[PDB]
Amino acid sequence: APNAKQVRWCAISDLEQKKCNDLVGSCNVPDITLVCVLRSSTEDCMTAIKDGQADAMFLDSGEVYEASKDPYNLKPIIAEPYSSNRDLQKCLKERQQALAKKMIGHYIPQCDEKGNYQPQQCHGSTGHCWCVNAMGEKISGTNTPPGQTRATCERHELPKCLKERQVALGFVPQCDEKGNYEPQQFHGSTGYSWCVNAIGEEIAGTKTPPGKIPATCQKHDLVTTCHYAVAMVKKSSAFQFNQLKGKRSCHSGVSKTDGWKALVTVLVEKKLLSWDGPAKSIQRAMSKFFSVSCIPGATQTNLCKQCKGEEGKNCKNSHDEPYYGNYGAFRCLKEDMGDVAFLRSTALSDEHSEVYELLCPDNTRKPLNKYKECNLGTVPAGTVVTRKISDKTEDINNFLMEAQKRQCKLFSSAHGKDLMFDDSTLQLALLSSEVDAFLYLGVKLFHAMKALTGDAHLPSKNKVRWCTINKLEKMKCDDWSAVSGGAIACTEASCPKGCVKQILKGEADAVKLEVQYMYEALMCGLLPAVEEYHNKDDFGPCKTPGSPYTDFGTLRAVALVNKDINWNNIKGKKSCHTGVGDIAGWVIPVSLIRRQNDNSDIDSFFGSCAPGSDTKSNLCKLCTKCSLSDKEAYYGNQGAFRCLVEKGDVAFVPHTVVFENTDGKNPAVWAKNLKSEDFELLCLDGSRAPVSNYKSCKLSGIPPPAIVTREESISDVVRIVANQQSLYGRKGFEKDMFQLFSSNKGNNLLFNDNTQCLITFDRQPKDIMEDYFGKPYYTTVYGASRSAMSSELISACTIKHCSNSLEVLF
Repeated sequence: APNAKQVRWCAISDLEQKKCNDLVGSCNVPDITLVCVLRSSTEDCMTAIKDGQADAMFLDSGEVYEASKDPYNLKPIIAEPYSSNRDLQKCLKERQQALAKKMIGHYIPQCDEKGNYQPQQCHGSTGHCWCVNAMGEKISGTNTPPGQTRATCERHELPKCLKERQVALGFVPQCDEKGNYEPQQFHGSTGYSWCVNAIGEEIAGTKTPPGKIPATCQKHDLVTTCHYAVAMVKKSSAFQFNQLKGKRSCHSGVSKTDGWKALVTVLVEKKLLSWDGPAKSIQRAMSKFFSVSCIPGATQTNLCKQCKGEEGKNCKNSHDEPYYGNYGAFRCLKEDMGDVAFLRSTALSDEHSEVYELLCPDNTRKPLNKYKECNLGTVPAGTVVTRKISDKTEDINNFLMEAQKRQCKLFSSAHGKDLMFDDSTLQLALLSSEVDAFLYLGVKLFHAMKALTGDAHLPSKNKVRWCTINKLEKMKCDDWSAVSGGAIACTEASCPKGCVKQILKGEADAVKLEVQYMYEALMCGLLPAVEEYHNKDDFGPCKTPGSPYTDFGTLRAVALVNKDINWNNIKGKKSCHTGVGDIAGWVIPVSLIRRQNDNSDIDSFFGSCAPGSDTKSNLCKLCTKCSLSDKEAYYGNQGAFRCLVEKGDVAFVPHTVVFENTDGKNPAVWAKNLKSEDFELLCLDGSRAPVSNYKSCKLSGIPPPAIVTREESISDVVRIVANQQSLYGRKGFEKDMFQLFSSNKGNNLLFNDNTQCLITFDRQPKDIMEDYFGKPYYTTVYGASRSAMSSELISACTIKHCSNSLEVLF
């Protein structure tokens, strides 16, 4: 026992502890010992993990929000991945995953030299073969046994969007770099803009003429194998959905979506459940809605009267209650202890079609196989949770991954169904450490959960909650709030993206974002209310807002070089950059190069000092060394210009850099004998220009910093910002009380200190991505696509659209 680790799994029932103790014996994972801690309910297992008495458990997706709060403070870490229409390199990953399993004779996907699925797939140990599309999905009916004539497989790899950009050039849709439909479509000849499904089908009520502001189009992902909450009834009964009041019911549990929450949402929407807002209880109204029921975990007696558990176990969130869970709820319906069962579609099977049918919110009934048309909503997968502090996440993940490779019986047991995990689970994958309850559920589901538990917040129309990113920003905001007359409040986040999440969560209202964060924020539906105006010379727009402007103060990214050089002979040259993350030094030039060649600039291109790269890549030679820090003398605008003068003659820098050190402003030894005439810049033609021609001899201009907010909060934010700006800041009536654009607490806190003022963003009848970024920046950096970058935040702002398979795209 040197590096011997313990993973304590919390079991809520005797049946779960039996299955868990089976895995302690039958499952040998090297260096990780499994321990089974027994509690009496779901809630007590959550408390045990919060107390450090257990490490992990599986929770229904409807329990994730409440688990993230006191008195539990748990966080999802491991969950079943879904098959998406945006999975890349799927055959290669599935082949690697299948080869990692410690078993002989299992199906291992076969890929070609490019990593595509081979159109024919075979299970080697059995001799069966079948056909397959680009996503590895079996073409229906093509499975043949050994010794039978095989189905001839075609390549089924052309996506739907690209096969309709050809039946046009022989309305032309806009497609991904991977052939997926873009969420926003623009008709090139009629000027219309509308929003499209994940299959490219038009969303109702989104078309706009050229003179109108386009609709707000959310990203979509086509996903397969969705489970649903359904109302299951016997065919011998006669009541419809709007006659549930007074009936006997049975639910999987009070905290699950398949047994609660989904039903409560539908009852409220259909106006069948009479109940005032939360804090005025949902259980009280439900206890008056149903006559007598079994709802495990319920605190009203009549909602527990139909439960069958023995004393001490009756109505518990535990398999010790025989009617708990999806199969327990069906059992209660079967034994006629209730008139209707609320459970997940996974509990349905064709053997129940003789006696059972589905109660639809349509006030109609349908067979079980119509559950995709007769349901109370989708139910996302459950997840393994642990403490937010994530002290044991590594050990928990290592055990489950190793247990899955070694074919341990994780997702089945002779003792019962849905023990420890959902039996329907096929695999468990580790989630990003960034993932919390908000990211896992997504923005829409999170707010539905937030509203159901009574934590919903309706912000003031007259107060703006400003999000800060550090203690210095919090102090300046506090100074701002103290003089704002109740118009400004302050919240705290760790970083700009944390502020973006708070705004989406309804915990904050506004934050200033640099350009690097605007792509994710605009993806999630946020909009810029006001922008930083930086024209130090012209002040007209700042004293009468709404008056036109000539230059917004935008920085312009230039290539600066006394020698011969043009944009076309840049390859194999001594070029430096301010940093790998900086926008002018790295983002825009690399985007130009990687579009005029095929994506190899990690110095298989150039010669080049670009800090923040591999220790001795070809980069860090012209640059202890090559650090994203002041300790590298070639970092920043001042840096990488010391390169331009000393080590090589080409620099990727903003237009301001030369004026900062030309004509003698930066002593040292080198930096005050150069002239503004000694350095000139390279245009995109290949010509040269004087360094003040940066407004024409430019690679690109970078958009200004924007204060973002929700769409519904826009009008109130600009009006409060405008009112507050007239009072405080540059040339304000009471600016001796407070300053917006400077502070004794620090520099560049809430806004950049060199900001002249804040100008209200005026939305043009164009795509919001091009409206803020500008088409030169949008096309060069993101390819004018909504799929150029992916993150956990963008995924949480993506609508999951279900489908029986992905074959609709081929």
